[PDB]
Amino acid sequence: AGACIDGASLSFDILKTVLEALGNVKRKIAVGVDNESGKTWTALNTYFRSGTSDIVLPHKVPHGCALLYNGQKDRGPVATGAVGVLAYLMSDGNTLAVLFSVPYDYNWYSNWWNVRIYKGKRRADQRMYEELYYNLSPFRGDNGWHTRNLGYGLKSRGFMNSSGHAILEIHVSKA
Repeated sequence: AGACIDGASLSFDILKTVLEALGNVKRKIAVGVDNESGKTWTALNTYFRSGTSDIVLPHKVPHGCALLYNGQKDRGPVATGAVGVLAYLMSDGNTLAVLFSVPYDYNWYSNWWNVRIYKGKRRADQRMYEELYYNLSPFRGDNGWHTRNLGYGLKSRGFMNSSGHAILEIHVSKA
């Protein structure tokens, strides 16, 4: 049920179009992850600290394919954002985890994102969220591209804007 587009076609416009497809809520995010790691990824699970998603992770992501995912704040006057982690098991047996954080209150928080490869199979949970958010140098949603050596012969290059209607674009390629 998850859309896997051609890797080379992933763009900011694709993600903005994904945002429009979701309801008109104050906080939501469109995520695009381009797999050019040379290895196939199999969806593990997702962990949402805040907010939810009306879809599921694309089960299988071959090399050359970009998964499209999305999330949103729960509807209602309550002050909640869209905060979560998605995890993918790679063919080498390691875990590629991605954190996205789209807060409600911009006086108290900023958009943050992070990506990391853990050794072995590790499901996304609150422990991984806390680690990726506070301890593992997340990147701020600042409209900038940032490169992060992931280890294991792979690198990441991603972008995330600074507004509630956020888009997060990540490319995982060989180092």
